[PDB]
Amino acid sequence: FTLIELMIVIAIVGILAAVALPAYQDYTARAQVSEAILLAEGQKSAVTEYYLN
Amino acid sequence: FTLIELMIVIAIVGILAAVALPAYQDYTARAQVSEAILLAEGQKSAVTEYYLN
Repeated sequence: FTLIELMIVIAIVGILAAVALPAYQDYTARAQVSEAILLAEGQKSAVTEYYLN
Repeated sequence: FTLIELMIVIAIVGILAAVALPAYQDYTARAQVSEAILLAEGQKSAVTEYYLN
């Protein structure tokens, strides 16, 4: 008879999270890799010097 | 969503080393030659004397 505004809007936020799930999941991974890269670098110094010397 | 400050600054130090690479590599060579020159000299004495005598 009535109450569908609460039911649909709770189910659009539910599906909104499902659509926002893979975006945050590669943005996220892509973020965790960007650090492996920062940890890898800064060690270029040692390696560069060792090679040139 | 976020983490690009760590990713770019690890990648600017990486490219900074690549730009600082040829500068240290001729400054370096130019330094190793400046010695071949010092080792060559100081032997001028012997040679000069031998010639004048």
